[PDB]
Amino acid sequence: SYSGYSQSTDTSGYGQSSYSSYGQSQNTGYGTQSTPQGYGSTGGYGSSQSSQSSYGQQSSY
Amino acid sequence: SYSGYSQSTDTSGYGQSSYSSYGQSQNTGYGTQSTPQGYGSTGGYGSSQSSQSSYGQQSSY
Amino acid sequence: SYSGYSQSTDTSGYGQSSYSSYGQSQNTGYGTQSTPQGYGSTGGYGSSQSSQSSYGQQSSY
Amino acid sequence: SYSGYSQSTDTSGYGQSSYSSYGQSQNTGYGTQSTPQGYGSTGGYGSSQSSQSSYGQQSSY
Amino acid sequence: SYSGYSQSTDTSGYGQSSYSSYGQSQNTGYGTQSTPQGYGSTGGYGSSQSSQSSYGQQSSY
Amino acid sequence: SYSGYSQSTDTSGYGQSSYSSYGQSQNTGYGTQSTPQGYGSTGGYGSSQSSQSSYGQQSSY
Amino acid sequence: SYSGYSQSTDTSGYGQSSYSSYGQSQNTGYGTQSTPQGYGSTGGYGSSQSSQSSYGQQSSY
Amino acid sequence: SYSGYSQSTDTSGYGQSSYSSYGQSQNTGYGTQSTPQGYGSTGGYGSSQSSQSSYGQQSSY
Amino acid sequence: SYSGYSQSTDTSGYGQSSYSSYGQSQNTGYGTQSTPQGYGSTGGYGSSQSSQSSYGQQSSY
Repeated sequence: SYSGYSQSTDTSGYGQSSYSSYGQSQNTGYGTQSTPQGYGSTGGYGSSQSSQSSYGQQSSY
Repeated sequence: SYSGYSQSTDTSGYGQSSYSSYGQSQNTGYGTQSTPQGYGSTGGYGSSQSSQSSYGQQSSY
Repeated sequence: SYSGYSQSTDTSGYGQSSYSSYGQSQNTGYGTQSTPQGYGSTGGYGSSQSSQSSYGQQSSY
Repeated sequence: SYSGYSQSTDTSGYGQSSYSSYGQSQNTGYGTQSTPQGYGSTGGYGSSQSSQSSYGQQSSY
Repeated sequence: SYSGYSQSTDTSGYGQSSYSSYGQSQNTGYGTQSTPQGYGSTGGYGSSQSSQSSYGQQSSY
Repeated sequence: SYSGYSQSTDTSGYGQSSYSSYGQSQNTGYGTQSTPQGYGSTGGYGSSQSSQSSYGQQSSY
Repeated sequence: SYSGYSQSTDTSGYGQSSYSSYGQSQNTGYGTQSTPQGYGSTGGYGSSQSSQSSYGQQSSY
Repeated sequence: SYSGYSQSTDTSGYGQSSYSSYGQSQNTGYGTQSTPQGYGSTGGYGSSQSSQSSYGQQSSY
Repeated sequence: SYSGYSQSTDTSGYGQSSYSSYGQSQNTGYGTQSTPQGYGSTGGYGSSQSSQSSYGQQSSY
């Protein structure tokens, strides 16, 4: 809570990734994937009191 | 809560990613994926008290 | 909580990965994978009191 | 909690991996794999009191 | 809790691995594997009191 | 808890492995393997009081 | 707990192995193997009081 | 607990092995093997009081 | 507990073995073998009070 530097929180979506490809190459993201549901990536330091759920996630067929 | 630097929170959508491709190359994002539902990426540090849910997410067919 | 440096938390989505490929090469992300559901990647240091669940995750067929 | 450096926590998604491939080569991510469900990668140092579960994860058929 | 350096915790997803391949070579990630469920990779030093379970993980058929 | 250096804990996913291959060579990850379930890789030094289980893990058929 | 150096704990996934192969060679990971279930690789020095179990692990058929 | 150097504990996954192969050669990991279940590789010096079991491990058929 | 140097404990997975092969040669890991179950490789010096068992380990058919 006190003195925070380089604070970066990310559940999905290339949190911290660069130079995926260079020159001739096929750059394709994740593709098929289901991210959280409800409190995806709990950020905002201080207090996180919640409740959620998910049952039926599908990506690409 | 006190002294915050480089504070960046992102659940999905390339949180911190650059130089995905260079020159000849096919740059394709994630493609098929379902992000949170309700409190996606809890930011705004201070307090996060909520409740949600989701059951029936589909991406591309 | 006091004095924080290089603080980076990421459950999925290439937390900290660079130079995946260079020049001629096929850069393909994860592909088929299901990330958390509810409190995916618990960040925001301070307190995390929640409850969730998920039973029915599918990626690519 | 006091004096933190090089603090990086990641359950999946190449936590800390670079130079996966160079020049002619096929760069393919994990492929088929199911990440946590509920409290995937418990970060945000301070306190983590939760409960979750998951029974029915599938990746690629 | 006091004085922390080079603190990096990762359950799966190449925790700390670089130079997987160089030049002509086939770079393939794990492939088929199921990561934790519930409290995957317990990070955020301070206290981790939770409970979870999972019975039905499948990767690639 | 006091004075910590080179602290890196990883259950699976090449904890600390580099230079897997060089030049002409087939770089293939683990392949078929099931990681923990519940409290995979107990990190965050301080206290870890939990309970979990898993019976039905399969990787590649 | 006091004065810690070169502290690295890893149950599976090449804890500390480099230069697996060089030049012409087939680099293949473990292949078929099931890692712990519940408290895989008990890290986070301080206290580890838990209970778990697993009966039904399979890797590759 | 006091003054710790070169502290590295690993149950499986090449704890401390390098230069597995050089030049023309077939580098194959363990292959078929089942790692612990429950408290695989008890690390985090300080105290480890738990209980677990496993009866039904199979690797490759 | 006091003054520890070159402390490395590993039950399986080439604890401390290097230069397995050089140049033309077939580098094959253990192959078929079942590692502990429950408290595999009791590390974390300080105290280890647990109980476990396993009856039904198979590697490769």
